[PDB]
Amino acid sequence: MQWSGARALEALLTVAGELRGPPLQLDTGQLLKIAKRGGVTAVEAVHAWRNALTGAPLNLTPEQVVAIASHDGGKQALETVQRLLPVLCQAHGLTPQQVVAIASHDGGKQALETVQRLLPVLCQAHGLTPEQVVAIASHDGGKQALETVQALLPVLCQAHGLTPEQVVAIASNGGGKQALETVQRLLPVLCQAHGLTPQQVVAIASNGGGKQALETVQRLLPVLCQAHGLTPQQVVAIASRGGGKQALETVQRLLPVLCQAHGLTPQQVVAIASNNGGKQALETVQRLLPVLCQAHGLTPQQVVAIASHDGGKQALETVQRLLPVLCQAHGLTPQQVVAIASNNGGKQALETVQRLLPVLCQAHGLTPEQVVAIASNGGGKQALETVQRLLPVLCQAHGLTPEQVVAIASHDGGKQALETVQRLLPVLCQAHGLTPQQVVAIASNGGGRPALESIVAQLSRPDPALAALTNDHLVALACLGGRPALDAVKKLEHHHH
DNA sequence: TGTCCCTTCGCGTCTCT
DNA sequence: AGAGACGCGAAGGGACA
Repeated sequence: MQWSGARALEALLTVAGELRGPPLQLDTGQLLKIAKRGGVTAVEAVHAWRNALTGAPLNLTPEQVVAIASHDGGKQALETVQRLLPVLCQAHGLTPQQVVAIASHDGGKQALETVQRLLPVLCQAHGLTPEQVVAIASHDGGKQALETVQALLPVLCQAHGLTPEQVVAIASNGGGKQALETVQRLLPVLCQAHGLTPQQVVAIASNGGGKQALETVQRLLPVLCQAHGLTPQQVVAIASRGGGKQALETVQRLLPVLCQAHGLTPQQVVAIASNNGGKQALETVQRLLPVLCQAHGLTPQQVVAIASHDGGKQALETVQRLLPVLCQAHGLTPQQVVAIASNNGGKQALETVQRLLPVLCQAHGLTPEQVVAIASNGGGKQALETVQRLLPVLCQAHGLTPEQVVAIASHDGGKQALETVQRLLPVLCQAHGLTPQQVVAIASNGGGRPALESIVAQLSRPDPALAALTNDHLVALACLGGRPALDAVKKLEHHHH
């Protein structure tokens, strides 16, 4: 948007304003979101057929249009969607959301067109479910994954003895075509030579960049075992758990350095690299471990804990940066900050804690101890933000104590629990006669949302299990193990009674 | 410059157990 | 309770027209 022509760009700001206009109603964040990954052709196209997409047969929502648009070749997809959505939904049985899901990717046109062209031959001749075809296609380069699945599924299943589930698992990723081809080539080589169960070979391929990881494993598997004293199992961990090529390479490169000079066990090095962006975590503990754990206060064990997660790099960097301010200015022990950072999205929690500790403690009346409990979970940021937002409405409109709201929030998926309590606490308490503290009890666990959702569905529309269990029982189960422990009981009557 | 494809990395939620 | 699977999606890069 720099150097090609004098004057104009007048037509661009004309449309940019009108998209705030009624059909779509886009905010600033959305427009820039489109502009960035979709380009201007995208922004133009959105405008161009903003009415056509909102009503008509399509009846897409605004956020759906935005989703489709904000990708390389967005214009192309938006067009192909208008054209093919109804035929895919009617003549092949898909939901609109499924069509949108296929479209909301780079090269959406190609995916949509290839789905239409091959959803039958796959479902009929290879016995795949349409869910599975959508899964393969709902990615970048879906056309290629689809096309490759067709070509290699017979060969992979007969010759190399794989389930279709496994082929799908492989293809249902970015660069499936690659992962598939690379497996075909390297399945025999990896199996009889480097001694790996086919299950392990599929494990590795069933991530993004699987081709890389397969190739890199074959190459580096011997080395890492003899020279660096790892097990084949440990090597496969690193390769399958997200690290891929990058992590394997980085392990080789930094295993001696981290063990000898920085004093870690090879167990800990493997734990760190067996993750997404292992490379990043390893390089981030090579530096930063000294200054963290020898000036910034912590023990190696604690540093290994923070790094042994997705985005460990981010966590370490934001710990090192905010450990002083949080300890000093907000009065938290290092042990609390480590707890906050030792989760997925540590960076996000620490930063959110920083900006909301005061707010929660002043305006909403909470101990810091409570805030840290909320923050010391997966998706801490989300809970904190949701607590702030929903604490008042829960306490007033639904009559809960703060201590209850905090208890709900203090689990992985806190946000979801809170939101779901708000939704269902009414219908549960009046229509089916549960008592708030029961509803809170159910919710105050991991998987609290689906626990609730699951417990409602049971009462409102009783299944074969004809009562058998009373309401008070179901609640006990639901607290005991949520949806699993509910589906499990259901599945102890279906073919039974 | 836009479109398509591939790889790497990070965030959030649930379940195993 | 913590570890690990899963889903979702941003971000970065390469190839080609």
